[PDB]
Amino acid sequence: KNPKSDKFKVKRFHHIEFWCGDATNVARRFSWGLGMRFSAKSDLSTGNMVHASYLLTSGDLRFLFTAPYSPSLSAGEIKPTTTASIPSFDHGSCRSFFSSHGLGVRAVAIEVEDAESAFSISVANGAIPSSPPIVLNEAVTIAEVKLYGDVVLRYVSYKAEFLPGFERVEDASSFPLDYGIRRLDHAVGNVPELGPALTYVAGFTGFHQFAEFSGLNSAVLASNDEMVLLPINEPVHGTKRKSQIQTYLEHNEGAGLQHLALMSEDIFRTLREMRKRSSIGGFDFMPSPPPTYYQNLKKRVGDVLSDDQIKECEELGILVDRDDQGTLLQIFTKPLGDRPTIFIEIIQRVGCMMYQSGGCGGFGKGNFSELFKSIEEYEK
Amino acid sequence: KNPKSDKFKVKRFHHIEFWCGDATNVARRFSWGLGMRFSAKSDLSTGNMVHASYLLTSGDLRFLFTAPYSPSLSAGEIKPTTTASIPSFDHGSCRSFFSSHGLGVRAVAIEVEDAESAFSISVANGAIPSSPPIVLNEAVTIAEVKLYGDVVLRYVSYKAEFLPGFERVEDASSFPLDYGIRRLDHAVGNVPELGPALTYVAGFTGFHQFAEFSGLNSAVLASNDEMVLLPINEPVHGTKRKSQIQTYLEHNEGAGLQHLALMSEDIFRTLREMRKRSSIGGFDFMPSPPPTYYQNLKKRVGDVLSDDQIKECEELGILVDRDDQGTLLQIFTKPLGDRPTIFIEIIQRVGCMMYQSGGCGGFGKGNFSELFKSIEEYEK
Ligand SMILES: Cc1cc(-n2c(=O)c3cc(Cl)c(C(=O)C4=C(O)CCCC4=O)cc3n(C)c2=O)n(C)n1
Ligand SMILES: Cc1cc(-n2c(=O)c3cc(Cl)c(C(=O)C4=C(O)CCCC4=O)cc3n(C)c2=O)n(C)n1
Ligand SMILES: [Co+2]
Ligand SMILES: [Co+2]
Repeated sequence: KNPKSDKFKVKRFHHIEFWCGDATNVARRFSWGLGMRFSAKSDLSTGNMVHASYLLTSGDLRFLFTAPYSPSLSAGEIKPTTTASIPSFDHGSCRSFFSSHGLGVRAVAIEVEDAESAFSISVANGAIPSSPPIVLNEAVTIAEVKLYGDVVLRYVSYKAEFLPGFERVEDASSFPLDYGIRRLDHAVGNVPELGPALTYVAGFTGFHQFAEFSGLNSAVLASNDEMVLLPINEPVHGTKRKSQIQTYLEHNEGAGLQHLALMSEDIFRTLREMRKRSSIGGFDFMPSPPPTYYQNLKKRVGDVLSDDQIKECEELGILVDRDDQGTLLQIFTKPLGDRPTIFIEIIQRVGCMMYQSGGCGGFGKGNFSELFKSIEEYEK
Repeated sequence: KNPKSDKFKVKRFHHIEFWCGDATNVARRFSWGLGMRFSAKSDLSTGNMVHASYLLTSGDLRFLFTAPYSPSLSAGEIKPTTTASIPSFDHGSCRSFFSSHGLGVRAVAIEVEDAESAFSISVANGAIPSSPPIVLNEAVTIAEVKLYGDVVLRYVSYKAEFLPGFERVEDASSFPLDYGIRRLDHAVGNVPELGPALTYVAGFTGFHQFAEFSGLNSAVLASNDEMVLLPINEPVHGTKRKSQIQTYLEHNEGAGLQHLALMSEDIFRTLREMRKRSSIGGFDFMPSPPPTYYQNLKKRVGDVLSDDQIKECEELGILVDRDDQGTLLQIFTKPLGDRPTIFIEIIQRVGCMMYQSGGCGGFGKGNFSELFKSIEEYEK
């Protein structure tokens, strides 16, 4: 069921912002590992004395990487005279975030019709304000409320290219890498307690629970057209294997964003390209599932993928799950940084065509039991 | 003249340690951009609950990248019970260093006969102690004294592979990249005042002044065989163009390491390989000198390089300088991180064969006047 209860008009995911200590090195690593192009910048070369911010793009996906400069560069400025292109930025907040959590997502940004109204209605419905609405160059309005931990939900609205104060990057420095990644599919948070977190977020957004079909319980909030998907996990304590959610919470120093799922238009091409670069600066992937796994997929998705393609999943280590209206191809990276916290999922969805409706195939929770049983069968 | 006044036996540069906020992303970027292999690690997977440290190697060059974990992971430990593989490490020092300077070199490490004796003699001769000698696994001794700013000189001695507590990296994760870089040639510091800095360092090491042949005055300290070379710069104020040393000091929040010079066995191959990767995750280089420059090199080094090779310097943007016993090929990267502070030099030296003696060709200070005059001639 979809009651369409959004308390304000939401459009799509807009960008994800990482808070870093050195934006350059993280952005260059991500660009090479994921096949994203350098498209915009705001830094010393553009007059920004406060923070260095670099934008990577692939299809509709926008990754922003931001780090603070020395506060001494901007000590004469006041908020009305700031050279920061993102007015919510604060040196102390950013250094406290990175020293506390290490590399991670600070903002999940969604585009809305009216960011000032979204902020007002959100806070009137229980949202804890983070940064009030500010209008940038009479063109864009941005506002921020708390989502979970030190992660914020950022509203962006345009009257009528990223943000004012950002410059398009030189053609020479902008190499057109592309491994087929096209858009953000969902962004997932880990919290100690699921109930209060859902009640809080669903309370100020009006997002509804998206129904689906080990180590965690979770629930998915979705916007009216179910294109903005915000799952949340909590641990389950007292099992044989320690919950990966609890491990996250300890190493992250509390709640925060667990994974980003990026939609590919050709998950085979994406994973061939990413795996080619794993040991030369890119991303490592989860251990591949036992042979027994792929020996059972024919009996479960043999109607959607040919024998050639299931052996292509074989090589790349892709997992496949199936709901009632669609099928889901998915694979997970190892953690993106030093700590066992944030990672990335690559996905492709098959079915549910009207365009494709959101969440087609679910989030792969059937692969929990399938992988467990398959580990046992390979042992035998 | 070389008085050979070293107060203790010094061998060679051993490693350079960068203090980072995320060691993984910096190390992966550097490995791809410079062609260095992942050879050793100390982190959660090796039992280190304190810091993540990754070692890159190319020839004899060793780059170490270290970042702190959450202090909560090791809150029960005391120094006698520590799981840190580098006992000098301190969470607060590391976070204070990175928030103050951003990405930069924390330690310049040289191998000595006896690190405990080097420390004692150094401090008896004015060195400010940083970390007393500690013997690791009855096998290696390390000790640290202050060099300039928050950079330390690290003594390492072996009784008889990097350090105890580090593990060799898996063959699958260790891809054998190599662009021809072979060893560290010199490591250069920027200070506000040259006199007191030289007096301090020469005072506790016995290093002597290595003689050579705009915006700075500098001086080079050298060990007995002149294989450990430690230049130091200060600004010259009151010129037309603002001194790059003063710019460094402002953006770095004071003194620190300015550049690392890496010797290549084939600087043409190194720069073809590095420039191929500049826009796909590697390093950018200085703007190439005007055409008039290469139109004058035949008249100055035409005896050492052929017309084919001088036009090969043409393409790659290599500079060439010449002293009285040797010739120097050199080129500079853009800054390695967000701030206009640390950069890298690639060099190759020609001449002075007995093996090659150190400093053969100097440090390129003749290229200052040559580039100025060449900019004028291209304007004409
Ligand atoms: C190996 C191996 C591998 C897995 N494993 C996982 O850990 C695993 C962890 C996560 Cl966070 C997700 C996931 O994407 C998801 C959402 O986006 C929303 C609701 C919560 C949720 O689960 C899927 C996983 N899948 C499919 C999987 O197969 N297991 C259990 N063992
Ligand atoms: C363009 C352009 C380009 C340069 N330029 C520089 O900035 C420049 C800056 C430095 Cl720090 C060095 C250098 O390596 C060096 C030492 O290692 C020890 C003593 C101090 C010293 O100078 C060489 C440079 N060279 C050759 C050069 O050509 N100028 C002046 N203009
Ligand atoms: Co997911
Ligand atoms: Co130099």
